[PDB]
Amino acid sequence: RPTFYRQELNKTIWEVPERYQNLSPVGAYGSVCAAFDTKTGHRVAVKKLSRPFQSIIHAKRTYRELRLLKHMKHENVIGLLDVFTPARSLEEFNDVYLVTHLMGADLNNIVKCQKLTDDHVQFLIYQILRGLKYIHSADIIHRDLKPSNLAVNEDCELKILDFGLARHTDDEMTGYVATRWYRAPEIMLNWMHYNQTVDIWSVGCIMAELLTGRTLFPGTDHIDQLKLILRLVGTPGAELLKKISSESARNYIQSLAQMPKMNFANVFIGANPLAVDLLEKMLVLDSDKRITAAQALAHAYFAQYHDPDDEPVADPYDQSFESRDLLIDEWKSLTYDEVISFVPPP
Ligand SMILES: Cc1n[nH]c(=O)nc1Nc1ccc(C(C)C)cc1
Ligand SMILES: [Cl-]
Ligand SMILES: [Cl-]
Ligand SMILES: [Cl-]
Ligand SMILES: [Cl-]
Ligand SMILES: [Mg+2]
Repeated sequence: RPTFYRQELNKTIWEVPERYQNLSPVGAYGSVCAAFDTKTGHRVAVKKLSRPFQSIIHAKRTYRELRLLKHMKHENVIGLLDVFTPARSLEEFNDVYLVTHLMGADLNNIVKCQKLTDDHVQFLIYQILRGLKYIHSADIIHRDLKPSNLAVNEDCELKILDFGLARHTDDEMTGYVATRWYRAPEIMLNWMHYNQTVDIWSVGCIMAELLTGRTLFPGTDHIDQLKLILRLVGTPGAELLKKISSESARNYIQSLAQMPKMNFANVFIGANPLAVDLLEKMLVLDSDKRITAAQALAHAYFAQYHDPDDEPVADPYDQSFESRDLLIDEWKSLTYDEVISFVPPP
């Protein structure tokens, strides 16, 4: 066990190992401090979870986040540098701290403030798809891909962060909000179950924005956004309509005048024809027909970065706990076990 020291920063007590120095507050899930890690020499983000075991839903969400972060070991995905508690036994266990690499800019900071060449777009989207190939190979769905969840450094290197933990609420998705602008239309009103093709829709929305500098579907509400989407990609054809099982979806959809898919070369004026072709393969209304991450890596648009010997897959990830029903103390004890079994990376 390391030695811990205590301090109060903005009305919160932080009790952390001596290896973490120069804590500075940075920003409902918890409070975050930037710090210097004297073991690894990295600047890190230290998050103290708020009330991690207050309810069954909260205790299970704490376990979910910790299991997910412990699993991710990929250059283009946020990983777990450390996890700790000041408790010396399960019986006094109450607080959980998570440590990750500190992130400077996100893709928002860059999209708003840079002139991006086609070469910049190629490299940024290539890295998203390389990380997504890894995530999807473990049968994980991110669910919340958007520019503020992509970290980028001065060398244009990118990491995916902030996995959807089933945390976003109804009010968080209401109105003119970036929280919803990147979500696939078949899940915006829960007409279909979540599946990994929804992440590819989000990548298409991000790629379009990098190309034009503008949000692709900046809807003022769920319905306005659906209208923007259907104008670009068309209303459902007969083949897709056969597959639509939600009666709610069918009733409303059939009230809309039919529209053809638009010509993407007239929407994304001046873009590389290969980037237009890839966008057409991501932004397909029928999610069965969307390109996958593994398929997209072999698209000609990435010819200068694609290396099939350096695009690795993940160890299998056991998610059986998601269908399990336990008490608070049992979720809490499973979380304690994962804290004390953590082994740092090399
Ligand atoms: C592919 C698919 N499979 N099953 C289903 O129930 N619904 C599906 N797609 C679907 C596509 C679009 C829409 C709205 C956005 C027009 C709804 C369902
Ligand atoms: Cl220490
Ligand atoms: Cl504690
Ligand atoms: Cl965002
Ligand atoms: Cl596992
Ligand atoms: Mg975020």
